[PDB]
Amino acid sequence: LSSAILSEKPNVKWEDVAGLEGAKEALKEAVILPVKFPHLFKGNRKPTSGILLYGPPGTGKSYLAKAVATEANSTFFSVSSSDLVSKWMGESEKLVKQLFAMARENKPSIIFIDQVDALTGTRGEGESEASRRIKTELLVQMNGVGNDSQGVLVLGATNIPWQLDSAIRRRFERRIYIPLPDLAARTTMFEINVGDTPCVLTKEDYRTLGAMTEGYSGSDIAVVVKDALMQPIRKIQSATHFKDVSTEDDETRKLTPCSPGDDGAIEMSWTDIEADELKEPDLTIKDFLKAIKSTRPTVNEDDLLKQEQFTRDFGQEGN
Ligand SMILES: Nc1ncnc2c1ncn2[C@@H]1O[C@H](COP(=O)(O)OP(=O)(O)OP(O)(O)=S)[C@@H](O)[C@H]1O
Ligand SMILES: [Mg+2]
Repeated sequence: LSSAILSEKPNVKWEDVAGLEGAKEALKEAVILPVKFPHLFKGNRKPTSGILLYGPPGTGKSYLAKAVATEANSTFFSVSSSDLVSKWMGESEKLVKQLFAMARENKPSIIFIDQVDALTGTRGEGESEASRRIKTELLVQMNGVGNDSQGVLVLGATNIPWQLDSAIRRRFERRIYIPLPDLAARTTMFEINVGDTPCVLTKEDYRTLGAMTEGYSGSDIAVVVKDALMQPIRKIQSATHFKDVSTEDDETRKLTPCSPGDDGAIEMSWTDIEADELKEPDLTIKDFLKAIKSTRPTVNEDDLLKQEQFTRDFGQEGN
């Protein structure tokens, strides 16, 4: 029981997820509240079996689910609809069945169907017979998740709530919107992503970098920082000259790269430096700007519109 389906006791706390305060809240009421106080839900008030998370690409939907499942001391079982409907097309019902199977045997637990939209785009046989089986098998499995037992909740995710099979949509009672990151979020994300790395920037800087990347998403900023992080490696990769900037207090001499005429520079390469005596240059403001300036926000307003529309026409109620 593996491969196409991922398992784990995930370890992501609400604090690990940047901003999304409103969504985080939503989920506590929808998920943690029933879990922790369970027979608050006697009678006609029953808990939610289906929760969809929609938003534009990169806004934390996957991460937040893990966070949910961790904040609900749960086990996380997750499938990638794309793959499921295109790369595992052979054993899709087998896999869907196995997903729900494994969930129930590991109660309490959460199922994460990513890219729920990838179960539609309908034609005649390829994506409308060879596929519709999967749509059904999932639908059937979920008749069993409002019935059978509830210690198993389905979370679904899309970046395209407007391609979500009508039938499938309705099966997710509660729907929640995961927007692009606010300045606040965007700043903590820059910090989170950089964490330990030796780095010049003060908080105000990050504040500014945040300010400078409005429109960017979670993945976007992640790309940026990843990119930014190779500056030091690249620099270390390509002097020429190194310096011994260790102070009277380092155990060992710390040889950082430097301009070639420059006080104390002696010409070498990284291949000359010993294990203990290398000193990666700190990230610089310029490092980050360079990175940002060669990234473009992945999400454009066209997307956002369709996103807001769905919020309006299906956001809440039914539907
Ligand atoms: N709110 C957040 N807090 C911390 N990291 C985030 C956040 N949002 C996005 N990220 C980062 O961006 C990565 C990709 O985002 P996901 O968590 O996959 O959410 P998503 O909305 O499903 O984005 P995808 O997968 O591109 S559609 C994450 O694994 C994190 O590295
Ligand atoms: Mg995702």
